[PDB]
This record gives sequence, C-alpha cells and structure tokens, in this order.
Amino acid sequence: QYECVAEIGGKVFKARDLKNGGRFVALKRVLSTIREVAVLRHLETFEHPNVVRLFDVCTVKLTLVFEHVDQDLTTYLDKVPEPGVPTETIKDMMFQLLRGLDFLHSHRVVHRDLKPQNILVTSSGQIKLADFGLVTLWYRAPEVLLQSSYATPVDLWSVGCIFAEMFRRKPLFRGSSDVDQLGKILDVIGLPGEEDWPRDVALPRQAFHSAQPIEKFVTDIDELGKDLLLKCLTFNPAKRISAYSALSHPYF
Ligand SMILES: CC(C)c1n[nH]cc1-c1ccnc(NC2CCN(C)CC2)n1
Repeated sequence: QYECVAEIGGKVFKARDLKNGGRFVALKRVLSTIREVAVLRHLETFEHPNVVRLFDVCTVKLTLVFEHVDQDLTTYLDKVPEPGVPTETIKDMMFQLLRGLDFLHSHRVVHRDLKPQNILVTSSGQIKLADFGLVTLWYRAPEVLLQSSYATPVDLWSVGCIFAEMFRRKPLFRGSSDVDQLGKILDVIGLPGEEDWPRDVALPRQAFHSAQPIEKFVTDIDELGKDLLLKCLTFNPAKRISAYSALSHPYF
C-alpha cells in the first residue's frame, strides 16, 4: 500500500499512497513507545491545521504515515528573494507557529526539538509542525543546555530563535557545543543574575562573563516584534512567555 520513492531523513521516506490516488506521503520507520503513539493518534483526532496530518500507523518496527509537505522553513528561507521575507508573512507564519505550539502545549506535549527543518511550509503557505511526540544546539533553551528543567517553555525559547531567524535568515546562536552554545546566548541577552540560575546544574553562572541591543542582530524588527522576541528569549523558563499568551501579544 506504499512505494518508497525516496529517502529523506527514525528515518523518513517519501512514498505513494497507492490506495489513495498515489498521493505523496512521508513514511517514518521507527510500553512508553506504545503510549507515545497513542498520544500522536489522540492529537490527530483534533486534526489541527498547524500540525502534520497522521494518515495512518502501520505495524509489521513501526511505520508512521504522514501527509507529505514539499518543503520546510529552511528551504523556504533559502529561496526567498531578498530583502527577504515580507514583514507580514513573518507575522503570519509566526502566528501559525504559535498556534500549533499552543495546541501541543494545551495537551501537555513538549516538542523538544523545534527547529526550521521540522517546521514544514505547505503549498498554500501554511505552517505545520512535524517530528514531535517520539545535532544542532542552535535552538536549545538555556535550561536544556544546563540540563536543569525540561518543561514546555523550552519550545518557546526555540520560537524566539526561529523568529529572529526569519529576519536574519541566518541562525542567531550558532554554538558548537553545550557550553559554546550557552556562551553565544549570554553574549546577547546577558548574564541572568544569580537569582535566575538553576541550583542543581554543573555549570556555574561564574563560568561566563552583559546584554546588548537585540535590534543589532535582528534588523527590521518592530517594537512589538522586539518585545515578543525578548519575552520568548527570557533566560528564566518561569518568566518566559507561553504560546497561549504569545498568541495574544500586540505584535499579532
Ligand atoms: C523533518 C522530516 C524529515 C520529518 N520528520 N518527521 C516527519 C517528517 C515529515 C512529515 C511530512 N512531510 C515532511 N516533508 C518534507 C519537508 C522537507 N524536508 C526536507 C523533507 C521532508 N516531513
């Protein structure tokens, strides 16, 4: 019922839904596991417009069948004609992003690895999150780098990072390792202040040595866009804005 036409990324393939007009699909071959798939199926019943459709789950290693989207945010940003993405297209794609995120969060599912490669862009220009529910550290939240907490704010830090990248069209924080990554981050937002530093991690606030204008790194950002971007990129997970309240920020 499926013919693998090409490999892409468990490992993701591009097949043809033989029983459904030969349309294209993305087959991923991959107790906790059983539970994770049950959640995926459960989330699918809500058929959210900003989450990739899960057309079916086959057994025999398990293969998940998703709708296939021709491109991701990276490809989209590679092809856009300078000066780049239209300010109103950024605003929209960001809203669609926050929309799917809040959906997942409302259901207590943390994406964990939100990055341009798994944020797909539809033929119609619709954002659809993928690769969740089952390396580059450029989108890792501070707390994850420090191995402190792992709640849902983690995904919002990633959103701030993607948001910046829609303007820059280049990653904001391009670290080479956990420590380098955390280093490049603090150069921008500045040292958090002992009060906001996890009290259980191995890396002391002392292992680093002041904040600077965000507009310097993200040119063309509005005042609202700048407010939102900073609320996302807040060092303390507890003080970081959520997707839900991000959907209500004046920026939108
Ligand atoms: C991240 C990806 C491997 C992926 N991981 N898990 C599911 C997908 C998935 C699901 C549905 N469509 C696409 N489309 C394309 C989007 C563009 N890239 C380059 C290939 C997959 N990918």
